[PDB]
Amino acid sequence: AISDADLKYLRRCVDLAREALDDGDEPFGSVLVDHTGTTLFEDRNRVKGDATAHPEFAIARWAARHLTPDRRARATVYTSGEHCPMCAAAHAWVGLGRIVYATSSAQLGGWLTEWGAQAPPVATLPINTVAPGVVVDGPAEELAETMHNLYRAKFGR
Amino acid sequence: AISDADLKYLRRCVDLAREALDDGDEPFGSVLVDHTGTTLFEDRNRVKDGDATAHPEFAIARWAARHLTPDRRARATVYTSGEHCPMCAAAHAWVGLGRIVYATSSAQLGGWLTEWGAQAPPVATLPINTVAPGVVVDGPAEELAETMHNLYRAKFGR
Ligand SMILES: Nc1ncnc(=O)[nH]1
Ligand SMILES: Nc1ncnc(=O)[nH]1
Ligand SMILES: [Zn+2]
Ligand SMILES: [Zn+2]
Repeated sequence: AISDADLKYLRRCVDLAREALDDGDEPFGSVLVDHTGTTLFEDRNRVKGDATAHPEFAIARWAARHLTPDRRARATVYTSGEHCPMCAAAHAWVGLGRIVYATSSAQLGGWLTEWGAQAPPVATLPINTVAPGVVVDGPAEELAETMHNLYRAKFGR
Repeated sequence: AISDADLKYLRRCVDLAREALDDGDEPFGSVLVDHTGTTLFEDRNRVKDGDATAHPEFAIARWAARHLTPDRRARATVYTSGEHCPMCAAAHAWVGLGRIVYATSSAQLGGWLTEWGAQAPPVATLPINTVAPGVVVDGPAEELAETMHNLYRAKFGR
């Protein structure tokens, strides 16, 4: 179950990943959405400061800065690509709720290997390995090609 | 590979974890040190003020990228009272910092929390090398095990 509504948000994350790519950054987009449906915060990759400038992390801090603990747990975080261990840990520490992702990090690491790309210094661990009690849906089969192409644009070799 | 020199820094991290506790935070201290032996940055836990991600090992990771060069970062070592959590280990690896030395492991911490009937943290107690495979990791320090058991107990046994 990835709902027709979820898809709407994952597509938006993909738009944001595109946006990041066009500005010279890595293609990752993420979106914070309250239990109501109102979209509270949108972000994308900004590595062109530290290599840690991931949207999913920036949401985690925004979630702590402006929401109450009860709100956070009722929120959902959509993302173009599955949270990396930094981002999943952060999500769990601030006690955010659901995660939905369009491609897995399994998908991504496979494709990097295909392109002979530098295997990242952080392991492509599933979210549930890092944050065991988070509810996780993903990946989305409809967006797999789209993301494969997006990732290729930045990591193909 | 806990050298005498390393211990000096781990004791300093413990002092910092104590400073955090006293001020009403969780007892975690960490210290950034260049090859030269000059201590570039010191920090401790700051989660009371509101944010559960306010870990000193992460704050070093960002300080390391804003203020050093990549070659200096790999050159550097990060000491910590308690083994880096997955957030912090990942951050360390992303910014390409070098060695990590830790006084207690997370295996130690989780085993105590269970000993005290404490709630497990929402993030799993993964070794650093599970998250950041190519980081050089020394720790734990037998001399500081009792000290940290008691410190952790003070916050997480009550
Ligand atoms: N999941 C993830 N890995 C790497 N960079 C990111 O922005 N996100
Ligand atoms: N590693 C770690 N766990 C919890 N709090 C911290 O400041 N650090
Ligand atoms: Zn991440
Ligand atoms: Zn941490």
